[PDB]
Amino acid sequence: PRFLKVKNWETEVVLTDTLHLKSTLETGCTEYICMGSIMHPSATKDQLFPLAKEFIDQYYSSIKRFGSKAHMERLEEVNKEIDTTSTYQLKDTELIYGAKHAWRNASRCVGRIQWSKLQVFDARDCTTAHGMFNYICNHVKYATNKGNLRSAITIFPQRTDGKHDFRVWNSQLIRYAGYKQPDGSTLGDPANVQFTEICIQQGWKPPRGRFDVLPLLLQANGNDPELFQIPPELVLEVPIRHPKFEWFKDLGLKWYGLPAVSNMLLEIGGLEFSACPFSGWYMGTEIGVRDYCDNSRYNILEEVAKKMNLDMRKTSSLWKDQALVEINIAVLYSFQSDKVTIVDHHSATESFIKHMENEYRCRGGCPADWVWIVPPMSGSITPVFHQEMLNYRLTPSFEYQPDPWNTHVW
Amino acid sequence: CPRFLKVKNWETEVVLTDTLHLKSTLETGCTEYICMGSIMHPDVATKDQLFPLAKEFIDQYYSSIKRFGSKAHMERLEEVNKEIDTTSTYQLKDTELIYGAKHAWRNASRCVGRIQWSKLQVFDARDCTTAHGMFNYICNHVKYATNKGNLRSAITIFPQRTDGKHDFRVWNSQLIRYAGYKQPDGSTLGDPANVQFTEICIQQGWKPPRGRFDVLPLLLQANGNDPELFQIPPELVLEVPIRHPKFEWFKDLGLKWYGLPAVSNMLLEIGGLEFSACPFSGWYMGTEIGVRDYCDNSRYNILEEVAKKMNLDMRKTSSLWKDQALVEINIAVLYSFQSDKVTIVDHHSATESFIKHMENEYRCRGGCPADWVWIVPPMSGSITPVFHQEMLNYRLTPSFEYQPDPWNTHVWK
Ligand code: HEM
Ligand code: HEM
Ligand SMILES: CN[C@H](C)Cc1cc(C#N)cc(OCc2ccc3c(C)cc(N)nc3c2)c1
Ligand SMILES: CN[C@H](C)Cc1cc(C#N)cc(OCc2ccc3c(C)cc(N)nc3c2)c1
Ligand SMILES: C[C@H](O)[C@H](O)[C@H]1CNc2nc(N)[nH]c(=O)c2N1
Ligand SMILES: C[C@H](O)[C@H](O)[C@H]1CNc2nc(N)[nH]c(=O)c2N1
Ligand SMILES: [Zn+2]
Repeated sequence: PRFLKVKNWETEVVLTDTLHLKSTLETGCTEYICMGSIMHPSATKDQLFPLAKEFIDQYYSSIKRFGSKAHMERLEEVNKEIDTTSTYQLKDTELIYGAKHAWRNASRCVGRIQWSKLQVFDARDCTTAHGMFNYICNHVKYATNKGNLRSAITIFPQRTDGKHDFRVWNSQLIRYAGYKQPDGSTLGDPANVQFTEICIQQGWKPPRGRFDVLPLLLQANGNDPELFQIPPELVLEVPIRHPKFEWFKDLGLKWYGLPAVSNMLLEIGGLEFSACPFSGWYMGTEIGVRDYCDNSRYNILEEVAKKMNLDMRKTSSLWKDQALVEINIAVLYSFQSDKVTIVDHHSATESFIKHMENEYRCRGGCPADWVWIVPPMSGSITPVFHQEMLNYRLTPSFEYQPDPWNTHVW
Repeated sequence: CPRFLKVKNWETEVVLTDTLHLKSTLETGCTEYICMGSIMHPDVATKDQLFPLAKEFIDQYYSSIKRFGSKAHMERLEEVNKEIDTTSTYQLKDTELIYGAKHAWRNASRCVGRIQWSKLQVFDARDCTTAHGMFNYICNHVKYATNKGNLRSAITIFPQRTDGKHDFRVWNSQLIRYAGYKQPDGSTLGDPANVQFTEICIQQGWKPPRGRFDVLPLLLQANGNDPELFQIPPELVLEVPIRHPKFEWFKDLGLKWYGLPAVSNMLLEIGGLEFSACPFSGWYMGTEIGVRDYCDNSRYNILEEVAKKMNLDMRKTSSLWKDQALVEINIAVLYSFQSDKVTIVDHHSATESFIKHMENEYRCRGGCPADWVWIVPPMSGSITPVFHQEMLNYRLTPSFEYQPDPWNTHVWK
């Protein structure tokens, strides 16, 4: 149960971790087996109050009021409410503190230097899918801000008995449709083919193009989900072009400005918010390496290398690698030219090392998942590659949850 | 622990089941509440300690040759037991030594090249007694492994540790490496990673040429005596000058690298026995030279100079001038080796072979320990098939282990 050191082998800087001692949730590893590359490893009144007490305790600790009259009174209030209702409600201040800290605690996010600038929208009074649609339209408009993107989260009512869950069925608020072709191939985004069929089956008339914006599929109070169209003037998009290669715009690529993840679960003090879409801005490689060049995604490396007239017969010509750099140059140039906020992996990994040093200084550690933090291209020439990291699970947190079409009954 | 563990590939959705993890021996550094997978590294054995370790190994060996529980198995068990009982150690048979060495490689979770494990040439040097003899064994290893550019994997194994005061060591970190010299003005000539060992060699009497690519001498310790200096015959050191298929000016940078990667500071552990000197070698993956040796800030650090000759905009990072230069460098390295007919493999081919190897191991062995943090290549990660592969890491014996630098522990005579 020591203090653990972490070393940077580029700078020989050595930080000391004490924060991991405060961890409670399990990571998935054992003393004999490490599972750090597994993507997803492995209530009632009775267990609810201790989880509530822990969270209330660290909140009043954070505002230098630990043991105050207010603190004592809030604990008493919460006990009486779990007693008589089998749950409790967060104060507005607590809700904001809780959401900011779930971002702060997200081991896999390289963008956490921004964690305390998070705009929190409280949607806990929502009762229908129409009201969900309204709240989501306001979120998108605020976060987009005509290209000057601002970080935000919208929080719908918490889970009760499990039969009345609020869910956003989309995995992101803005995504493109994908279509299984008669000839076996895929049109549009292949990552979204299943969701697209669910939408068509629900009455959505598909334009059947490469970049059709999906409709929102929204579930309130455990009812059947309902389809809504996002007003097109709210969806900001960027035509992808290349600063040197004139032919690149002829490829006809484009992407949306706003990354907004909508299928995770937010956990604060034992309460579960099953619908809580949150958004920031992109790191270029999320679009240019993964979205465009994954074999199971848009997979455009082949066409681009052809236009570059590269030798594609042998792998050792690194034609895949040259074409990759060029696509990511194009993505960054396009966003920047249209004044839409974006960060490159060099600048982002720099910021994160600075953030780590901040957190060790003021908090005594920073949980970090090397497997996800290091970018999907040019790893070792970014500073995070050579940085030792410790990974552990703090709460409040964001968690994975099951796709609602596996659980729902109509 | 559960009997079955599942890993998924997120690109192909293929799912594999691991049972081999039940045979795991030592700790990893992780716990239920913390993971240390990105940490680089997370007085002899007694009789009572050594008995069960030898038995475990002997059982493993006779099981592998399909003679488990045989008369010969039970006699070997008895022979080893008496030997430990009356000498506090024992000696491996030649067959057992060869099996152990091959399986230390097979068990190396950080090696992407393990599809080759069963083809290792093993050189028994347990009769060695002096540093001159160590030099002779090491020269023969280098000549055999190099094979005029058609490289062949090999290990040479010197006598095991006894009381700890008589260790055999190769003080070099690799058999072939270039010198580094710290200048009075703070700059470095040669390879910065080797400044310390170079200073030690100079102190022991080496007269340095003081250039950019000077092959270091061997510093060899036998039977616990003070180490001795030997120059490797230059004709045994195969090198490759680096050029580019398209940029004529790339040859003007004056770069070269050596053909044979041969790690010499690790310890080999078999059945509880410790071989502190065990140099082993294979051939290079391009990125090892092209990305790390050349482009690490604390190494030769040539990105800026290449970027200038490519005439890239270097004032903004978001122009990805670094990423562009890195690719061309790695292109030139692969091109030069192939042109000179020296064995080398690109990271695409290597990772693809490793996925095939890993699936075959899951099927015939019930698993394959692997360290994602080291297996995934230092450039273009997500467009290689290992990026999307879930892996399990655990430690099997026989194994290769880290050990302290010898100058920190050695008692000078
Ligand atoms: C502000 C700019 C941000 C940037 C540049 C950024 C960057 C990233 C990247 C690149 C990833 C890995 C994504 C992937 O490879 O799939 C990630 C993960 C993640 N982000 Fe951030 N992010 C930002 C903001 C936020 C915000 C505002 C939140 C929440 C309020 C957040 C929560 C998370 C979580 C929970 C993960 C891990 C998801 C998982 O475990 O699957 N991020 N981030
Ligand atoms: C035959 C071609 C081989 C290739 C292409 C290969 C490839 C690699 C690479 C790229 C690494 C990571 C290097 C680094 O980043 O420092 C590595 C690590 C390693 N290899 Fe291999 N290897 C080969 C042969 C061998 C052989 C013959 C042995 C032993 C008999 C071996 C044992 C190891 C060990 C023990 C490590 C990890 C060392 C550590 O933990 O620091 N390899 N290999
Ligand atoms: C195929 N690989 C899958 C998509 C991995 C993944 C799964 C889930 C979920 N559920 C959620 C994920 O979210 C990543 C994420 C989350 C939030 C982000 C924000 C707020 C900004 C940003 N630039 N990227 C993000 C990236 C990722
Ligand atoms: C700065 N990072 C350091 C050098 C990591 C490292 C340490 C040690 C040791 N001791 C040994 C190491 O060996 C890596 C290795 C070992 C064997 C190899 C073989 C046999 C072939 C090959 N192509 N690469 C290897 C690479 C690496
Ligand atoms: C901090 C991190 O664990 C360290 O830099 C590792 C990462 N992965 C690596 N992977 C390989 N193949 N070789 C290395 O030297 C390293 N260094
Ligand atoms: C198997 C492996 O864990 C999986 O492919 C991970 C690897 N690292 C990643 N890192 C990021 N940032 N995003 C990812 O989706 C993944 N995928
Ligand atoms: Zn682990």
